[PDB]
Formats: sequence, C-alpha cells, structure tokens
Amino acid sequence: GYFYNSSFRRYATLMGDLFSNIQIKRQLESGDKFIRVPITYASKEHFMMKLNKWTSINSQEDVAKVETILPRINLHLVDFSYNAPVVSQYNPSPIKMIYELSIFTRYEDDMFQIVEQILPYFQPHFNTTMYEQFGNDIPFKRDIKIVLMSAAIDEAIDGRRRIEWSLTFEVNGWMYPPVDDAEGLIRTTYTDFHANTRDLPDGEGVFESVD
Amino acid sequence: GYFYNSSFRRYATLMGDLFSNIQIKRQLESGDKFIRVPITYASKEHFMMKLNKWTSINSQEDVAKVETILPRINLHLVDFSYNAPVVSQYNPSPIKMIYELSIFTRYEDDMFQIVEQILPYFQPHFNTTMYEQFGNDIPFKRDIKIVLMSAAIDEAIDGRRRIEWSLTFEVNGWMYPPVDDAEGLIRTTYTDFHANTRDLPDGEGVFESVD
Amino acid sequence: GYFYNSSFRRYATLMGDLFSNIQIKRQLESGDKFIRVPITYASKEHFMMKLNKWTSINSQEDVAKVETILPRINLHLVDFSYNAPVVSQYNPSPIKMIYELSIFTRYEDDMFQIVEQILPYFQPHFNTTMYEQFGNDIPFKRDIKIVLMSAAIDEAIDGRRRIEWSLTFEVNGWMYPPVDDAEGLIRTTYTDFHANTRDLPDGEGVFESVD
Amino acid sequence: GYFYNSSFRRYATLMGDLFSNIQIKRQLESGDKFIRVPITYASKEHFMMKLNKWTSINSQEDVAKVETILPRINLHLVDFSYNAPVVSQYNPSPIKMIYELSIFTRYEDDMFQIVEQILPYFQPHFNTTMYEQFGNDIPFKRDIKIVLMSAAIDEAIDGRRRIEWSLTFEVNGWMYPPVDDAEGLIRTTYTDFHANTRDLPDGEGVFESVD
Amino acid sequence: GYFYNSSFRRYATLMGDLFSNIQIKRQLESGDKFIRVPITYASKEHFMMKLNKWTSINSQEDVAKVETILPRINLHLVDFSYNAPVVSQYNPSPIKMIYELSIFTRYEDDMFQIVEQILPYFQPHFNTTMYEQFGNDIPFKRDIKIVLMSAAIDEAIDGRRRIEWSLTFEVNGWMYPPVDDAEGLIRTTYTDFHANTRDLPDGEGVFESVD
Amino acid sequence: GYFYNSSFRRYATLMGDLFSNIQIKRQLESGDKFIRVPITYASKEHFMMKLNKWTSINSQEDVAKVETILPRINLHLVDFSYNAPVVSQYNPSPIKMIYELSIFTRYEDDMFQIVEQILPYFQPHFNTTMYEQFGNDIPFKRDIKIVLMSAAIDEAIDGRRRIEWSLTFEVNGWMYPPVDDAEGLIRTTYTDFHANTRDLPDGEGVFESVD
Repeated sequence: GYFYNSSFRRYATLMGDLFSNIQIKRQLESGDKFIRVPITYASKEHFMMKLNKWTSINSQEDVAKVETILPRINLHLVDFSYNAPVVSQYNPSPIKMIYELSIFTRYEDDMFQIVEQILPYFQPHFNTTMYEQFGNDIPFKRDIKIVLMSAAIDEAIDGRRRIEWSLTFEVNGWMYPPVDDAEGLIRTTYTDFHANTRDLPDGEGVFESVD
Repeated sequence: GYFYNSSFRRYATLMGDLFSNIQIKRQLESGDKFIRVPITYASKEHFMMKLNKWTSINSQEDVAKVETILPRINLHLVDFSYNAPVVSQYNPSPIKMIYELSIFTRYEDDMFQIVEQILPYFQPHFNTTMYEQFGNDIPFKRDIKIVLMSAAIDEAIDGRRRIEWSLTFEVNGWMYPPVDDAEGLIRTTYTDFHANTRDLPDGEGVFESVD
Repeated sequence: GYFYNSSFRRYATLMGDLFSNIQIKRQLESGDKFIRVPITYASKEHFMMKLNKWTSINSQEDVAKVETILPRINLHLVDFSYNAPVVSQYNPSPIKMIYELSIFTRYEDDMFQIVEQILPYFQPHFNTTMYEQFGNDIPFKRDIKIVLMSAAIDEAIDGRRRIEWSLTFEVNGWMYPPVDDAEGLIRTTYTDFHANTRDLPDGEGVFESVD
Repeated sequence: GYFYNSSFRRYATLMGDLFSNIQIKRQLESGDKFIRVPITYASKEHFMMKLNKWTSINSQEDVAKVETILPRINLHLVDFSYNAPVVSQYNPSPIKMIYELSIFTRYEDDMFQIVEQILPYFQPHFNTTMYEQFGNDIPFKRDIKIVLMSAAIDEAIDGRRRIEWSLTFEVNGWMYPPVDDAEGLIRTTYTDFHANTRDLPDGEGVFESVD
Repeated sequence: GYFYNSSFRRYATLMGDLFSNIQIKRQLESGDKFIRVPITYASKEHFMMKLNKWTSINSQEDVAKVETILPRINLHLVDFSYNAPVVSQYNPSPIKMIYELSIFTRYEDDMFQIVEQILPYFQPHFNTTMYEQFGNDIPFKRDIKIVLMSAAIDEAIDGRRRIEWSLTFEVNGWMYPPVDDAEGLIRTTYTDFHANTRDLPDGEGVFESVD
Repeated sequence: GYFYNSSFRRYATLMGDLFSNIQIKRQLESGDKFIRVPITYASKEHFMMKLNKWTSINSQEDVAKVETILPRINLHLVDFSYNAPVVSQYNPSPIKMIYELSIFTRYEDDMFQIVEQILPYFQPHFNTTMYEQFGNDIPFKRDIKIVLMSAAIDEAIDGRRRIEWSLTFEVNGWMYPPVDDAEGLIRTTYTDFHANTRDLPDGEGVFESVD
C-alpha cells in the first residue's frame, strides 16, 4: 500500500534512521534509565496539532501519561531543487533535498543531550555512502552528502512547558524514475555517523506512526 | 468557439500533454489498480474554489466519490516576458512563459509517485523539438527549452486532508501574431520526455474541464 | 475645454491609438463575428469602480447588456522621469513615461487573442517615428522608443468572473513647455505596428469616455 | 514675528517663488480665462486636513466656491543632510535639502498644464545663481543646484474627485549660523527658469496662508 | 545617588552641554525676548509621555502655562558598539555611541532658528578635544569626533500642534572600567562649537529634570 | 538530574560565570552599599513572564520587596552553527554559539555601572583559555573567543518603570559527542576578564533559579 522503491521514501527513511538511535539519560533512585527518542515523519503543522492532542489533559490517567510523550523528534521534507554541479536512471539525476528535523523536549537537559548527539557529526557536512542493489545485480554506489544548514531555537509556554529546536539539513542525493515494486524490491545499505555499514530498515520500522 | 491557432493555447496544451499521462499505482485485494491523474487548466484560486466545492460531502454517494477526486493536477500560466538573448512571424519572437503545475493529493505516497515521474527529466532543463506545420507547407522547427525553476510544498488540514506541491516551470518559447483559423488549422507535433514524437492533441483532449 | 497641444495628451493618445484597433473573433451560429476592443484613459482605481458599477446586475435588460461590456482595455500614466542617456523646446527634453495597459476579459480566449495581437511587436522594444508640425513649418522628427517592461496576471471571481492582465510600457519620448492652442494646433503623425504612417486622431476619437 | 534671515526660510521661499508664477488656461464661452495656481508651505498631512475642510459641502454658498479651491500646490521640506563633495559662515557649509512639491487638481488637463510648465526645466537638474547681500557689502554668490529626484502619481475619489501628483526635489544649497535681523536684513536675488534675475520676494507674498 | 565618574554619564553630559546654550529670538511689542531651549535626557517614549502630561490643560492656570513648555530638546542614547579602527583603561577602548537629539517646537520659525544653530557645525563631523584629569595627575586627552548621521522630520497635529525634528549623532569616544567616585572625582573640560574651552558642568546643571 | 558533562551546559556556565561577579554601588546615609547583580539562565520570554509575576504589586509586603528584584541579568542561548574556519571528539568540532545577555534595571545609573563593567573587555573580542580535564587525565586546552556582536536598548513603562539593554555574544567554541557522567566528571578552569584562572563553578552556583 505504498510505492516501496520510491526515491523520496528512501531519503526519508535514511534521514530518519540516522536519527533513530538517540537516547537520553534520566537518573532514578534505583538507577539510570536510558530512554529512546521516538521519531515521526509528518508535515510540521500536522505533527504539532496531533502533539497538542496527545499533551491534552482529559482525565486522571492522562496526568501521568503526559511525560512519556516528550521528548520526540519530527521529520519532514520541506524543499527540493536540481543540484547544479543517453537516458536518465543510474546514470541518475543529482537532486538536492531539504529536511526539517524538529526536536521537542520538556527539559533543556533533554535537548542538550539529544543535540549533542547530533551536532558534532556535521562539519558542516557529513558524508554517507549508500548502496542500492536491484534484485541481484551489482549494487549501485551513491555518494550522499548531508549538510547542516541552520538551527532555530524556540519555545511555547503555559505556566512549563515545551522546548523546540529545529535543524535544517541539505541532502545532496539522487533522483530517477520509479522502478516498479513488481520488478523487485530494492536492497539498501548505508554508512552511519561512525562509518558503520547498517542496512536501511523498512519505513514502517523507523518512524512511529502519528496516525 | 476558440482561437485554435492561438500561441498561448498551444503552449498550454503542450505543457498539459507532457504531464497528461501520469499514473499512480494503488495496491488492492484483487490486484494492483493503476489510476490516471486528471489534469486541468485554470487559475489556481479558481481551481481551489471549485475543489472545495467538490470536496464537500453533500449526500451519501459523495462520501465515497471523494477519493476519486484526488489526486489531480492543475496547470496555469502565471507570468511571461520577452526573452532577451524585418516584420514578425516565423521569423517569430523569443518569448518566455512561466507555468505553475499544481499537484494535489490525499496521500504522501501518491505525491511521491507522481513527482518521481516528473522531476528527473529536468536537469534543470528539458529540451523538446516542436514542429508546427501550416496547412500543407513545410513545418517550422521551434526549439523549446523547459526549465524547472522551483518547487513549493504545502498542506491544508481538517482532522486528513490534502497535500499540495507546486512546480514552477520556465518555457522558453516562441510568439507571433494570430494566424486566423480560416487560413487553416496548425498541425503540431513534439518530442516527449523520451524523445518520442507524439503529435499535440486538441485542447479538449488533454484537460478535463473545471467547468 | 482642454489644452490640445499638451505633450502628455499627445503621448496618451499615441499609446491609446496603437492599441485602438484590436478585434477579437467570436464564432456565432450565423457566422464569425468580429468585435473591437474599446479603450479608455483613466486612473485604474476609477476605471474598476465604474466597471463594477456597470457589471453589477441591477436588472434584466442588464443581464444581456453585461457581456457587451467586456472585453476592454484601460490605459493610464503611472510614472515619469528625466531620461538620462540654448533654451528648452525643440531642442526638447528627453523624458521617460510609464504606462499601465490593463486588459479585462470574461474569457481566457479573448485575452489570448488580444495579447497575441500586442506582445510580438515588443522585442522588447517597438520603435515609432513621430512627426509634429507646428502650423505650417517643417514638422519635427521625434524618435519614440516604447519598451515592454513587464506583465502581470490576475483574476476577480464570483461563481465566473473576470480575467485581468496588465502590461507595463516604458515610452522614451520628449517634453517641452506648453505651446498655446492659440499659436496654432499641432499636426501629429506616426508609424504604427506595421510602420504605416497614420496621423494621430483627436483624443475624443481614440478613447471611449469613462464619464 | 519670524527670523527674517533664516536660511531655511530663504530656501523655502526661493523654491516657492520659482513655482509661484504658473497659470492654467481655462476656456469659457465669453473667452479664455487664465488662472494662477496658489502655493502654500505646510506639512503635507496638515495641508490635506485643511483641504478636506475647505472642499466639504456645508452649504450652497459653498457649492460654487469649491472649484476656486483647486488647483493648488503645497510645498514642504521633508529631509536634509550634509552634502559630502577657519570658522563657519561664508565660507559656509554645503547642505542638501529635500522638498516635496504637491500638485492637486480636479482635472487631468489642469495637471498636464502645470507639470508641462515644470518638468522640462529639470534635466535632471536646474541651476540658479543666487545673490545674497548683507546690508551694503558685496553680495555673496551662491550657486544653487536643484535636482528633480522622482515623481509620484495618485488619486482620492468620491463618485469626481481629486488628482494628486507630487514632485521630489533635491536643492544643493548652503547653510550657516543665524545672522540676526538686527544686524540688517538680507537682500536676495536669483535666476528663474529663464535666467531672468528676479529678486526674492518676502515670504508673505509668495505663499498663501494655510492658516 | 549616582556613579559620578560614569563614562556613559560623561558622554551624555558632554552632548547635553554642547546643546545646552541655544536660544531663540521671539519678537515682542516691548522688545525682543530671547528664550533658552531647555534640554532633557530621557527615553523618547518617556519624554513624550511626560510632554503630553505637561501640555494637558486640566485647569485655567494651565491655559497660559502651557505655551511655555515648547520649545524643548530631548536627548538620549539609542545605540553603541565597538569602534573598529596591555590591560584596559587609559589606554582605553574605542567605543562608538549613538545619540538621538529631538527638537520639539510649536512654530516652524522656532525650529528654523534652533536647527540653524546646530546644523552648520557638523561637516559632517565636529571635532572636540576632551580633557579628563584624575585627582591631580596629568589630564588625559581623549579625541572625540561627533558625526551628524541623519535627520528626521515629523508632526503631531490637533486642529496646531507640534513639530518634531530629530538629529542622529555618532560620537566616536572612549570607554574603560568604572573608576570609583571614592578614588576621587574626575575633572573634565572640552572644546565647544567655537573651540572655546569650557569645562564639563555636573549633570544636574545641564538637563532639566524630566522627573 | 542533569547531564553534568553536557557541552551546552558548560558554555552556559562559562558565560554566566564571567558575568557572575558584577556589583553596583548604591549610596546610603550609613555608607555605600555594594549589591551583586543576580543572573538567570532562561529563554527570554520565560524570564520576562516570571519577572512580570514578581513585579506585580499585590500587597504591602510586596511594595518594598520591589527594588530587590532589579537589577538583574538573564542569559540565554539563541543560535548556533558550525564554525567554518579520524573520528570526532577531542579532536572536536569548531562550533559557534550565540548568547543574549539581558540586563534589566530600574535606574539608568544601575545600567551605566553594570555595562561599564562589561563593555570595555570586548574589543570587539575577548579571549579565554579553558582547561577541561577528564577524571585525572592530562587536561584539554580549548581556546575560546567570545565576540561582542551588537547591543540593543529598550524600555517598558508605567508612570517608572524598567530599563532593558541586551548584549549579543558570539562564543567561538568546541562541540563533541556526550561523554557519560559515569565515565568520570569533567574538571573545568578558565581565565576571567583579568586573566585570572578561576575554576568553573557548578551550574547550581552561578544561576539563581527562575523556578
């Protein structure tokens, strides 16, 4: 029920999965608890609407169930353009994609931990080699440059309430016409922030559903 | 009831027809269904008005027939200017025309499919050779450069509701004074995204009528 | 009841008259009908007010009489400045005058026809030699460059309603102090869009009255 | 009841007087009537307030007296700055003064007449030699350059009503500390638009009082 | 009740005092009256509040009293920044300070007089040597350049009412850490608009209290 | 209950502590009283809301306790970016951090005293060498350049009421991935405005709690 080999989907999942494995430390009496930051893919307005819905105190079980919601990260595509350096598709087209990575947090410390886990890997760019194999052929080698373009710090108060920092990223990637899922599912690998060659998980696995 | 040989009409139809034959795959229980994206030519404000009129659930048969409406594409001219590099018409005038191609979709996946079918052919430009023959004379050969200028991503929510992406295109074309339909209908051919020589269909054939 | 030899008047009429003789083809049951596009000289705000007064369906004999109103063209001066390349007047002062030519239309087709009759003659400029003779002396030869600067496309809806495209033109002309109508009326000729030497008609002849 | 030798006052009067002597022809049956355009010096907002006060139909004795009010010209200073090319005053300081000259008119024809009498003398500048004599000493020779910087066209409707064009002028003049009226009144002459050496009239003669 | 040796205070007082001694001539029947223009140091908003408070007619004794309030001058610091050309304080730090000098007046004539007394001494700059002696040591010589940056003309009406012109000045001065008033009071002299060496009056002497 | 070795935290504390020790002189009859200006770390809006909560005169016990609140300083991070001049962390990444230092005060004199204690040490930059030791290893030497970028002056009145000046600072520092507190606590020293090597106090000591 979705175009599996979509190039946009692959870039969405790649970006999401780079930021999928981020935890914050939270000290308890019995001991330190490390919690994973759940990440979604959605238009920002959408996400924020639904976030205002979850954070709403409707009953007594909600009062507690409120601090499990934050911290979180929302991801979205916000712009793209041709990337000015016989047919077209591997050899493919140099495209350039703009992503907003929106971190939301109830505690400045939460934010500090998270961003400290992101920010140092972009100087200002972070390279990743991606391998996309078609059926059983030799995989393709796509050089992917991800550039940290800017950051934006903001709040939204009520008495605490909610800290929001947004990073903007430029992916220098590759576009080509759709290759039907029926012609075979694309196998994809990439190098993470430590040059560790992870293989790209399916979409359904990286993003929690806002729905 | 229209000036058939209109230069503007030909550019509207040319653009509309390049993007006329775009389908999205939609996986069903019985098997995959492929649906064509219907295309219109209209002022954007107009299109959106009539679209809000259609999207309104008036009766029970409308509730279903709503997701037959989307996806669609609306096309319009939004600007033109002289294209700065004895009488005038073949030799004609280098003109430059600005088109807004507006894709509306209920599902991110629909969008991904469509744009992946448009975007790779503009690097940033796409050439097409056009042949316009007058009655039975030797056809004229007009070199047409179409350049992808920018993209713009947006929403418009209600609880799903509607994704809207707009591509802006610069057509580098040719203008000349009207040649009366009474002097004979122009025969028009062109090269598509695959250098395949289709001949330009009548207006009534490419655009579904917003009316 | 007006300064006949007014320099501004002469430019208003010249511009008005270049665009005075434009017809659109309108296919009927009995056969093709050609209708002339009527031109007025007025402040834009004004013109649109009176146009909203005329187009308002107050009654039934109006219901029909509404589609005789459109299409039309309103012309106006909007800016002027010294034209940086013993006393003053022939030898006169190089002035530069800015005109807004506003085309209004109920049908996209009407617009296409009209503008296709304007646009090809400005690449980006259109020359005209003007001859202004004083009484019976040797006429003066003023070289007039008219440059097409920009275009602007708009609507104004209600259920159709009205298409509005405005061209902006830079006339590079000549200014001098007023020469009394009592010293004799100035004779003026010019070369039209086909370099055919028409002579400049009186104001009352070119523009229908907005009043 | 005012500092007669005021430098600001002198420039205000020079400017007003260059534009003091302007008439429009107004054709009647009995014969042509020439009317002088009255000029005032006032903040623009002020002038327009009082002008809305005069033009209001309070009675029938007012109804006639309305078309004697327009046309008029309001003049005002709107900016000044040092003019970047032992003590201070002749030798004096190069200053630069900015004037808004505002023409108001009930008929486009009136405007054409007035502005046609102003505009051709600024190409883009108009020089005037000014002679300022102290008591009986040798007059000082101040070269004054007046530059037409821009023009601005506007209306203000009610059913006719009122045309407003504003010229902006850069006077390149001279400033020095105040020379008391008790030390003797300055004698001032200048060259008009025709190099005719008029001598600068007292303020009260050039400007009608808005008060 | 204040840090007497404050560097900011010294610059505020220096500026205030250059403009402390400005009078306007006011011709009366009995004879000419010269009135000194009172100067305050305050935030512009503040000053205007209190000015509206003074100018308000609450009783009959106010009616007369009210027309003595204008003319006046309000002064304030509005910006500062480092002034780009072993420890720090004589040798001290080149700072640059921005002052708004705001002249308010009921009569154009009053304004003309005042500004004619300010404006000519800035071409565009006015130099002044300042001497700050510590206890009994050799005085320090600080070169102070004051530059006239821009001017701004405005009104505020009611039936007269009030003229407001503002000069903006860049003082190129010197900052250093605070030298306690207990370590001895700094003695300060400077050169006025005529290179005449006045010594800096205490704050309380230059500015009338807005409080 | 916070990531002690957080880099953002260290820079917040470094900045806060350079400005931790600022006093103003306040003359009493019994003798001069020196009061330390308290510093907080908070988003500006937050600080201002809570400041409006403290400044509200609710009772008589509140009326006195008003002038103990001011003066104060609020500090916050407002922007950051890569600082464009085998793995990453000491060797670490050149980052650039933007801080808004907001000084609030009831008296101009208070402001003058404070800012005079800050401003002279930034010409436009101030260097500090920081030593960060991990457990017991050899310290790291991070060169920290703090640049004064701009200042901004404002009020907020009610009859006095409150002066607000804001300095903006560019810290040219260093980022690296989080080093767990469990791996040992970081020891930090730095050179203050006088090259005095103080050691960085814990967060809890520098900032008063806004909560």
